[PDB]
Amino acid sequence: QALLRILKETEFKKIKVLGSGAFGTVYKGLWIPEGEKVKIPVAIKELREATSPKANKEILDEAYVMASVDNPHVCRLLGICLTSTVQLIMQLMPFGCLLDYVREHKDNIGSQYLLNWCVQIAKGMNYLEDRRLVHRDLAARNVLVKTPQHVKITDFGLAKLLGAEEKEYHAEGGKVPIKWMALESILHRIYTHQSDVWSYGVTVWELMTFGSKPYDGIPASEISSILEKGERLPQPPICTIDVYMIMRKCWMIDADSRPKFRELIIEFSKMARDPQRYLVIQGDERMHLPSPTDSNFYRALMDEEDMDDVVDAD
Amino acid sequence: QALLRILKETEFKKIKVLGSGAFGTVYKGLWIPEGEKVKIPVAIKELREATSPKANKEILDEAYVMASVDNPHVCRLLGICLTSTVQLIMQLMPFGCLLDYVREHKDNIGSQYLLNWCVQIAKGMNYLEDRRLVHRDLAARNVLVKTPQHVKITDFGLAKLLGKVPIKWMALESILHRIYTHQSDVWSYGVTVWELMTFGSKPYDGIPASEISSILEKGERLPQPPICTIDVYMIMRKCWMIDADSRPKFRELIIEFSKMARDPQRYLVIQGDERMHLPSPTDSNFYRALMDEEDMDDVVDAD
Ligand SMILES: *CCC(=O)Nc1ccc(OC)c(Nc2cc(-c3[nH]c(CCCO)nc3-c3ccc(F)cc3)ccn2)c1
Ligand SMILES: *CCC(=O)Nc1ccc(OC)c(Nc2cc(-c3[nH]c(CCCO)nc3-c3ccc(F)cc3)ccn2)c1
Ligand SMILES: [Cl-]
Ligand SMILES: [Cl-]
Repeated sequence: QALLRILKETEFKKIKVLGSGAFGTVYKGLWIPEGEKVKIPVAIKELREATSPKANKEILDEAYVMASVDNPHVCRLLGICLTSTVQLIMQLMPFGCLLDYVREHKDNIGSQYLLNWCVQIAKGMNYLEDRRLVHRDLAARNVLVKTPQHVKITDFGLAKLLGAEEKEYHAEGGKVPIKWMALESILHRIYTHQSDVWSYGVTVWELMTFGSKPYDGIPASEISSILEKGERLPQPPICTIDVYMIMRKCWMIDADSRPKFRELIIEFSKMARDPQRYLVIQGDERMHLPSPTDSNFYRALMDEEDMDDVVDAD
Repeated sequence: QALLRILKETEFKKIKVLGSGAFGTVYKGLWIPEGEKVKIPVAIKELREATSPKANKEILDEAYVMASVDNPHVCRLLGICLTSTVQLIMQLMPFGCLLDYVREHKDNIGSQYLLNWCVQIAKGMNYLEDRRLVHRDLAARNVLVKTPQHVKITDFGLAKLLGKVPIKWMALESILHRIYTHQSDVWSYGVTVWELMTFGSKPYDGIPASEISSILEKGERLPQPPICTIDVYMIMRKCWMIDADSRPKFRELIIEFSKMARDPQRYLVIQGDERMHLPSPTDSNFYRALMDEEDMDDVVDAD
């Protein structure tokens, strides 16, 4: 399986730490091809230890699946280093993750960017469902910005790889994303494509609120209770009722009543052709998608892979 | 049209000098998109102050042409900054130019890399000929290494834009009459191949440029490289025929070097060649996904 490069400790080095999450620590790194004089920037995540003593062969098998994804909106695992720690290597995304991007660019994001991001996340998740892969940790922090016009899903399958100890599902601010999880996942560890759809709804809510924390101030131990009582995330100020109803449909108790990712692609694509009808943002008229000139420059410089055209307004 | 972005001085910064040529100084630069927090590496060439400056409308017209090339083996001009100086911006090639690459790798380059580089250069030049574009300064220094498996021609059209003269790469008719054609580009292709097969030797070492037209008229040519079978050397000699129309075509050079690339050790005799193969599919997939995602024809591999 030539899609996963087995790297030795000697051919790459971790430099600047970029962040930390439930799954490990992310570094900006340099790959030094053997026999060459160049240093190639990469992203390295040094994983925390799985909650099970699984063979390196099982770790490699699951890494091969992560290296097999071929879709413009899913990040492909490129390499792995199995020494004392498991280190994953992929292409460096210099714009960061979408959660931090929307927080940092709050007052300058228009409806066309927001709706296209929802389309692209749904396209990537639809591909994962087609591959019979459940993400288990879809969130705005796990959507990466290759360019502001091109986002890609990362960290799929890591939850099942590393697992989580049972106490973390009852702790505060722990490793378990309780506030993104479907009720059936909280209560019974049930993870399906339809529970991914629930997390997609929370992810869209993150984007439409420009990075607000869902259920902020509500203890994680009481999330399952308030969900059972019918409480849900509030309507973001910029969202029309059409957009808010889609999010609410993603959080229905009956998993089979939730939308499908293929349906979400179509609906958000429709709204992207009339963006100001579905999101109300002030000064939206000067927050257009890039001109063809800037798009050509963007692509040739740092994003040469094939991708569907962004959905523009009619 | 929309293929050439006009940049402001404030949105990019030169950080490192990478090299210099007859036309100007090359910098590693950082592009800083307005409103963003990222710094994107780019290559910047600041052109030197010409003695017969061109009009700004003329400069932009040629920059649009340079920005219109769409081929995996020709570098596309991406941006320009037109102030007191002309600055050209394109994607940064971190492996450098092919001339310095083959010199630094003098002792580890295998026959399969050398022959494929000849294939790829011929593919890029054939595209330029398809576009009715004459390069005028093809040389190993003007071939850039995006990956060791993927080289691209740069600096086409700069010679005409700026009106220092690479006599030892030029066809005789270009030396005598300043005639530049696709067939004179073929002559420079022959010298470029000689550079690669000698691992970056200087052509006509010890002969002053003022004497080159004289020795060419006497029938003297660059010698057979030690690693080249006569099959490869005969192609080079055909590129240096006095009659431009008897020289090979770039389309023909693609086919011949591709043919040799399928049995590389038959056509280049290199010491230790039984070690330096092309990357495995694993290593090639890793290279492309990391830094070379553009569409390209696959390498010609030995069968
Ligand atoms: C908000 C989370 C984040 O990743 N921020 C961020 C700041 C600066 C960056 O470069 C200047 C990047 N680039 C990047 C990140 C990742 C990545 N992000 C995560 C989530 C962390 C917390 O949610 N995980 C990864 C990752 C890294 C390496 C792998 F092999 C697999 C997954 C990937 C690529 N580029 C991001
Ligand atoms: C052989 C000369 C050379 O360019 N060496 C080299 C050393 C280090 C590098 O990056 C670490 C690069 N990258 C690169 C170079 C160029 C480029 N090279 C030339 C010719 C120099 C002598 O002929 N001209 C350019 C150039 C730059 C910007 C433009 F708009 C047009 C042409 C381009 C991209 N990356 C090279
Ligand atoms: Cl993480
Ligand atoms: Cl130059």
